[PDB]
Amino acid sequence: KIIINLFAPNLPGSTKEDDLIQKSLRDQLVESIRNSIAYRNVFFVDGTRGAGKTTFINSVVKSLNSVNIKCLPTIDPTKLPRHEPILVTVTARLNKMVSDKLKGYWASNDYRKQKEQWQNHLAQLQRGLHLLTDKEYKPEYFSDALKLDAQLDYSIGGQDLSEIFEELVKRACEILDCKAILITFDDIDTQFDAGWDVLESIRKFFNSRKLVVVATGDLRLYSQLIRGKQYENYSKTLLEQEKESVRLAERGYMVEHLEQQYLLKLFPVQKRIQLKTMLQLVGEKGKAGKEEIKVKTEPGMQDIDAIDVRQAIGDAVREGLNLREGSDADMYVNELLKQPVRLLMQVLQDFYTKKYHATSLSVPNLLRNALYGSMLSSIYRAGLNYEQHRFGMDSLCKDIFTYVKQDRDFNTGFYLRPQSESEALRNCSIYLASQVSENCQGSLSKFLQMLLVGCGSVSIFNQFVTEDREKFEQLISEYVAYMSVGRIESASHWANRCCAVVANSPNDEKIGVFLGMVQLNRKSRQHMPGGYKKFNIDTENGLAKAAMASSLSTVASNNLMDFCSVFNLIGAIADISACRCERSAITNAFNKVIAQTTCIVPPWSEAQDDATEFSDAITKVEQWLKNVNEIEIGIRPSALLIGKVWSRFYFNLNNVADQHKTRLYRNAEHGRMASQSNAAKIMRFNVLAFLHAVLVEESLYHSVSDREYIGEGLRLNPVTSVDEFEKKIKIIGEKLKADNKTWKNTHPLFFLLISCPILHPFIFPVGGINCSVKALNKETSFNKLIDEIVGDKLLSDEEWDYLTKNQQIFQNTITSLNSSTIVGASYDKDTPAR
Amino acid sequence: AGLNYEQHRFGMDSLCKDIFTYVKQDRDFNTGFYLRPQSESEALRNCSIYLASQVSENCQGSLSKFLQMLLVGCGSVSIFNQFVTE
Repeated sequence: KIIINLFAPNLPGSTKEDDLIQKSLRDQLVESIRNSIAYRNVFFVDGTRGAGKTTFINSVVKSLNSVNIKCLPTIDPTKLPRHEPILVTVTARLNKMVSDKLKGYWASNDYRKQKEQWQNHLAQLQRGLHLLTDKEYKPEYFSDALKLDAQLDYSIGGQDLSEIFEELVKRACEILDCKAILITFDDIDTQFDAGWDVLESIRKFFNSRKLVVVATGDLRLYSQLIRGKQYENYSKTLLEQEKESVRLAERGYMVEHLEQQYLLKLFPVQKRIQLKTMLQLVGEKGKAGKEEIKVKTEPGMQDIDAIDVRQAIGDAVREGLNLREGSDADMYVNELLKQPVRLLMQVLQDFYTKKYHATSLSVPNLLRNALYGSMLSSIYRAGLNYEQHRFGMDSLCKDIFTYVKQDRDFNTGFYLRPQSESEALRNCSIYLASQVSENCQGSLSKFLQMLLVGCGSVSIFNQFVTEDREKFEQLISEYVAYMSVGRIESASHWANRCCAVVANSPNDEKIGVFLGMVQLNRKSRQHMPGGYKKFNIDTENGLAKAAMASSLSTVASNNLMDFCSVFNLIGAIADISACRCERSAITNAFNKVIAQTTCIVPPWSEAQDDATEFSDAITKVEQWLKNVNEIEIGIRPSALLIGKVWSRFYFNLNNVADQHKTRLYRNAEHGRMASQSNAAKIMRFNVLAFLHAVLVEESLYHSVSDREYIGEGLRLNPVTSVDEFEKKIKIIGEKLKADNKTWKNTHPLFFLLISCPILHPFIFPVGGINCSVKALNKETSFNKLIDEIVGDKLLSDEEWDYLTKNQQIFQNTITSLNSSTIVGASYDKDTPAR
Repeated sequence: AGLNYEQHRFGMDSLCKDIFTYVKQDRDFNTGFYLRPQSESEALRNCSIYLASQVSENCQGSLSKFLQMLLVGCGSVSIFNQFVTE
């Protein structure tokens, strides 16, 4: 039953008993030390850096101070003059204890008889300081020694120091009416050059049974200290005369054997004590804890109802990372509990004080500030953005991109999972998750923009750019320049170079289908039957023109190749949610790609009034903008969810790119079956793939929801049809109706994604609808549920039957895009049907 | 040898990474998962029994944990040699 108050100063020297962590390991050692002396007598307690080692020495020394063993007060070799030997401090500190007893044992016959020995011991030990502290011994001092007496019967000749200190200690103990004395050392992590003096002195003089030693630190540090001190034991010329690789290992193995026996002899294994980390004591998610540790956020709550450590770190990190409860946050706190005492204690302390002071919300804002001050080393080592005010749209995306590059796994880098082996990756991963939970809160622009630039840039880097090891870094160096990651621009502009990276590789047979991309024909092929020709640009309606303008890409090579990509639709809608006013983003964001934004060939290559009708599209968009601006305030997404959201979108577009590659046929004139694939069908399955992917796992991982709204079953991506998606609509919809749950509070994003007027015209194409005896009826049932979700009747009665059943220009559907030829295909094959 | 040493980090992922790195030093992707302390180097021999005890340490009184390290601790070493090294 440990109650931890964070408001306390919690310094190593002032922490009381109730806030102590390790007690069962403490009293176990104290009894053993008493048992050890009751009959090389050096006890070593091992813990991670800054993990209650100082509190442990004070606790054990007080228990012995409070089997009569007198323990010397704590001494820190780093807390000493640089050139001052510790053996000087030990005698000086010990002199204080012995002289204090003589002050008590004063005014008696034995008081003179005890002091006379004491003066003898210090004098004879003083002469050994000239032996050591001298920079070079002088033969004129050979008479300083050799004046040995019959007193104390010096066994070893000359001025040997090992026996003199031992004799002083034994006489000191009997004055101190104790059978033995204890020396308490401290860590040397801060100042480490004095550790070598500590190691040599311990094995030389600290061997008497009457003297017991306890030491702290980290054994990894001692390994480096001794190994370095063993290479210097070699002659200098030998190191730079025998440079052979086999010799470098043989002599290196010599010092490893030398270092191994050094630590084992100095620190025996039995007296070694391995300290307990917090997670070993708090326990696993279900395992019983050895000791019950409880923490407090505010000093006000009772010590019996204080929230548990597992509970305290759960919700705070969850809402600080904006992720649902479950095992997803369990692995996060699994990583966190592996951090040392100081970092975890500080992060809990400052975050909770910020939470209390602010409440008297933005939980990730407090966690971001709390975690920033504790993870400085790896963040500075990770090449991150360091300025406080540069927490921006583009800097964070660039930072995560390179974080993936050091991860080197281009597939799972953007999930921001803090499960990495390397410290730099693990520390940076959790911080990146904290920041994205604050830039994406209550926002749709940052939601979509980061979802595309930070999650797919690396995937296309492997897919198109990546496909001597300096090449692994020259590909890294070139991509951050050409792609212009960290170069802030419009979201559709971010996909403009992505189009060139997509279009740099011509596919087999020059088939005009790419990764969710429309490749129009501008040339005049001779002798075309059917209804395929050049697609006009000044004969359609504004609705279709507006969507096409937001669904157009331009690349200019020796053979210019106009594009009609789908990512621009995501790009165009991204900045609209940001500006949301001034009546210019609704007009200017659409048109830079068409003519103003020209993407140059990559270096690695081998190459009624005209504008009045637009008011109708504006009016419906403005009403939707009014709706979405007041709905987007309850958004708390997660990077791991968003990373999978893009990935789910990522695999979903691959089906139409591959399967529909050979699905084009000569009789695809407003084709009715899924066997054929005209120009409209490819892009129709593009938006469906995008819209189906987001809906699948939005309920599986969410901020407001608690469970899933699909339930149990199989979830896939459309390869030929949305028949599985047609089932997903009905199951969720009935659950949304059988259980009175609203659309916006469980699926806010998808509510505003499906019902946007920008994507609406292309949802019901003239030639992309699968028409059959049963398939067309399914599409009509699909249509009714689409109109139900969006609310407003997008497509009327006549303009749905006139296209599905079997000129007329309709705003909610582009009319000539199905007849728009795709160059390089020519539709030579014929349509099979069963 | 270059293994894991923190008391908290000990687990299934740490052991397989330690075992995989232990195989790398001996360059024995065939009998590496046998964890035989029979290598020419003494220190590499010394680190072999260190992992051998650990493998039999947490496997005592567990069958669910036995399956998980059979898949990774014995399969990661096998497939990497056969389908990446080859």
